[PDB]
Amino acid sequence: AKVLVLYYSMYGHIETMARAVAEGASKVDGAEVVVKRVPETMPPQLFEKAGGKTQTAPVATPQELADYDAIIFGTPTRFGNMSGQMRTFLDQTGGLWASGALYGKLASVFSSTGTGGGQEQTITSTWTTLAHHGMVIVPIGYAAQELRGGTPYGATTIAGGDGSRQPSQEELSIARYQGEYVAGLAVKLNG
Amino acid sequence: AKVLVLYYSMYGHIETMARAVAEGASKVDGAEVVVKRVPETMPPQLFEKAGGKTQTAPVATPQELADYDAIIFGTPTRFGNMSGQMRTFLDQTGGLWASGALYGKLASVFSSTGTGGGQEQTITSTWTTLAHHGMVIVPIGYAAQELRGGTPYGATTIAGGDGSRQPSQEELSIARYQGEYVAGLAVKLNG
Amino acid sequence: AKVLVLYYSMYGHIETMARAVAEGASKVDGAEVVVKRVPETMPPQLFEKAGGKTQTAPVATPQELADYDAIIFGTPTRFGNMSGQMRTFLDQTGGLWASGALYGKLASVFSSTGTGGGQEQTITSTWTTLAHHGMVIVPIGYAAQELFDVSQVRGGTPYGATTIAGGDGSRQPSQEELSIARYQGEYVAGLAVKLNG
Amino acid sequence: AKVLVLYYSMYGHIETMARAVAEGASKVDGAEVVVKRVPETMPPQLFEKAGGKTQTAPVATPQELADYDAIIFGTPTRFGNMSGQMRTFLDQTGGLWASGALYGKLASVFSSTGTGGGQEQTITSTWTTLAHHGMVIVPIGYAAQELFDVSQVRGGTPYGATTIAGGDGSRQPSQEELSIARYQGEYVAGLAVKLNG
Ligand SMILES: Cc1cc2nc3c(=O)[nH]c(=O)nc-3n(C[C@H](O)[C@H](O)[C@H](O)COP(=O)(O)O)c2cc1C
Ligand SMILES: Cc1cc2nc3c(=O)[nH]c(=O)nc-3n(C[C@H](O)[C@H](O)[C@H](O)COP(=O)(O)O)c2cc1C
Ligand SMILES: Cc1cc2nc3c(=O)[nH]c(=O)nc-3n(C[C@H](O)[C@H](O)[C@H](O)COP(=O)(O)O)c2cc1C
Ligand SMILES: Cc1cc2nc3c(=O)[nH]c(=O)nc-3n(C[C@H](O)[C@H](O)[C@H](O)COP(=O)(O)O)c2cc1C
Repeated sequence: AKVLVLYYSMYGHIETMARAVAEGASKVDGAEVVVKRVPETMPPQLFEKAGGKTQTAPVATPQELADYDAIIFGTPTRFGNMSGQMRTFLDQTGGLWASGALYGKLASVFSSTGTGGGQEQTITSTWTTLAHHGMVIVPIGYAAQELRGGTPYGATTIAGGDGSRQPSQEELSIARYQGEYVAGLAVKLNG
Repeated sequence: AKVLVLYYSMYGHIETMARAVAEGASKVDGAEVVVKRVPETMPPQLFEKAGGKTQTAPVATPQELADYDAIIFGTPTRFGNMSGQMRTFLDQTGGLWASGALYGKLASVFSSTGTGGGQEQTITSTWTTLAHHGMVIVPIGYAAQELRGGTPYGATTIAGGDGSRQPSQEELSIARYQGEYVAGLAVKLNG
Repeated sequence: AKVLVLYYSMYGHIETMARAVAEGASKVDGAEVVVKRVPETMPPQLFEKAGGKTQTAPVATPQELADYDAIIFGTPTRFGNMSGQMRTFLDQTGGLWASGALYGKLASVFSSTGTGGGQEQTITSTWTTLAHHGMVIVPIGYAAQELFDVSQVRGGTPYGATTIAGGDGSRQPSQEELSIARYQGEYVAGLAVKLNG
Repeated sequence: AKVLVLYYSMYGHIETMARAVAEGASKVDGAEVVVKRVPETMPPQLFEKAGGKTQTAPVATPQELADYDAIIFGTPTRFGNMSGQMRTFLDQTGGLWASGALYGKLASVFSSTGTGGGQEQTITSTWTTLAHHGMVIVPIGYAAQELFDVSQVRGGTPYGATTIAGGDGSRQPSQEELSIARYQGEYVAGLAVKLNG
């Protein structure tokens, strides 16, 4: 019943993706969905230098993850890993891990890429962390709406080597599906 | 409600593990559990030459996987992958994949190792295949009963470089937990 | 100096990719390259029924992998893993493992998919087995533009060369795809010479 | 010839491991080794409150990684990933990536855990980023017994050297663990010389 869409975005691609995930999740009667971001780690100075898109979403604390029934994580792909910002935030969940707060909760991952390559590694290396927390891992498989560079691991979008490309209509429907699919799963379990 | 413990074992370590998984799963009111093995791929001649332990369990077909609500896969670790026997069997599930038979079903993995190393890679590379089938992936986290070389990814046992070592009492309780944990999850969903 | 291109192919895509790899490798003077295949596992009646492709390259034995300075492994992606044929074959390298026969030799991997998903996992999950053998792992990263024999080749495949078969299987490797394969072969054969030489 | 041991450590385990690696590397004549650390990310008031360990090695910049023939990366396992400190640092190598600055250089990885789970994933998920940089990846496999400077060292860590901190963090690297670390350094410094030389 409570679903968190937790994301990191520097140039907006994941932020756009996270809105679509939230929309899908919101289609499920039962699901109370909220979107939050992980803190930006770079000082506003270095962020604006690199051309970053200022993020508006409320900043989540590591501790509040425990309140949710499902968490849908969004990260850009950073050389086949989650972002340093998402990795920093997850590194502050050691107290929750020790308590077993996240144990058995639903987890699912979405990503974005630029030139190309690494999106599958980003998603599956994120799963690893969720597994240490004892979270149930939800891939999208081949549903979805309905597939280019898609993966069964989770919704993705291509930004281009430029970062100019915006998520396509089909990438958004996949992202919506993902939110809706895990939300229904969370309601089935929570309900 | 229907739970399959599907395993490959050459020298018995996984077979022993699979019995423990099945026992745990059988503790859940709701769960109809059955143990089956994947076919041995090597001709009986090469099997007996290598010192193999003849497996008794009924041989599963690739097609019957669809009948189950949760599938718990057991494989030895073979240089950080599932065994060639398990990989061969899973390669015959292309018709099910195309049909989406396994989609959204529960999947969970247990393993064994010898000298040491690779068990985490075995489990997480198996997850990959389950994700392509659209299966919900269930790691054990840090429950379990209650941990040596344990992993949150799934139950494991150490056989030694000799292969003489038998699963410990604690490795069996972890394996039982895993069966019981996913079985309760399958009943929660199926019920 | 001795470079083995070792592959598995059901429908011929990896085969074509393997030939590309070997052609690239042959560009390196003092690199002696051979292309071999792992045994088909399914009975030939079932394989031909499946429309499987019959192939010319010699069937490799596990023991002979000891004989090479570099091995470039080719496998179709099978649900984000190597094929069962390749996995069965590598499951027979236990004796090589015990003796350290493959230790410190160069390894590199290329693959093929129907529709793209899982290629990255196939390659990295193959690297794992190579690391158990203590092989040195050669990713292709995003190489210098001008090292590719076909101009405007795009990045997006850092783990190794890949190709798209189509959901159909009817698609064959593009010159862009085969150029990256050729590059991979030339790059690792160059390294094997620099090392062995 | 130039070998960088680049590490992150909160409580000193990777630091000790890094020194072991560098000691092993120094055995290779013509290998010039430096040990540096990635910047700590948490404010020093919070870091000291946490009982974090203050360290002597110089803080590395992303740009200077271009300057080395081999980089041996050290990170504690953090839920089966590298640390956020290491991930933040590598997230700043985008310019090096664009220029191909790290292309074809040797890379290798070592780690540390509290209770063992996830060490394998930390290393292989670090290899991914190195492959994006087109670095050649050096696993340690299960090396020849007699190459280790401490006798009855056991296999079971093919991806790279690891150590156990205890659930407590109070455990320090055993001589058995540090021997494998030393070996890793000596092995990759040997390769870097053979390549660079
Ligand atoms: C250091 C860093 C690493 C990157 N690694 C990759 C990569 O591995 N593959 C890729 O296609 N794009 C890569 N990119 C591009 C980002 O994935 C792309 O800009 C991102 O998906 C944009 O998402 P965002 O708008 O939400 O920030 C990288 C960018 C940076 C800054
Ligand atoms: C080819 C092959 C590969 C192996 N790879 C590993 C390995 O990566 N790590 C390990 O600890 N043991 C390895 N071993 C040992 C097996 O994992 C061990 O014997 C197995 O867990 C026994 O399970 P079983 O009795 O169910 O066959 C390997 C054995 C073979 C035959
Ligand atoms: C059981 C099996 C699993 C497969 N899994 C995938 C998949 O993970 N992703 C994908 O794009 N294609 C998948 N395919 C398509 C194959 O990758 C395709 O047949 C292969 O690349 C053809 O190469 P080849 O002609 O050398 O055999 C699968 C095919 C089979 C037989
Ligand atoms: C947020 C975080 C996540 C951790 N995850 C794991 C884990 O995945 N497995 C494990 O055995 N230890 C884990 N630990 C323990 C660390 O691996 C341990 O603190 C580290 O190895 C110490 O090395 P260092 O002194 O160089 O920092 C974690 C610690 C923290 C801070």
